[PDB]
Amino acid sequence: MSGKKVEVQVKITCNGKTYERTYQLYAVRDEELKEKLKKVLNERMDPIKKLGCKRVRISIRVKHSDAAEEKKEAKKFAAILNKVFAELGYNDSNVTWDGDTVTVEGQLEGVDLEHHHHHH
Repeated sequence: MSGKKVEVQVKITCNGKTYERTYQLYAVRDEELKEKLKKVLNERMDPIKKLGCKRVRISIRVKHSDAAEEKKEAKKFAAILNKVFAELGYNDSNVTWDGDTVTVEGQLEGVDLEHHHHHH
């Protein structure tokens, strides 16, 4: 049945206030883990959309199943998170990878309603 378990720590800062929690994601398919990541990301963004934060920074740390596995597993999971980011509306220029941790930055249309529209 189901595959390996990953622990995902999501840390988001808005208005100088940090919301952080570590989650256990146990899935059978890669696709199941992806939608689980989406649910966790939405969960951390739920009170943050109510705040309408002009800009937020999210750092996500992933637990690797073993030490030797880390290099291949980081790249393997990296595809999983990058696909989730692209499925949620985050750009490649908004995602920065550093080892076992990926930091994604973004803005909400709450306080700042002046969305950057393409030049006409």
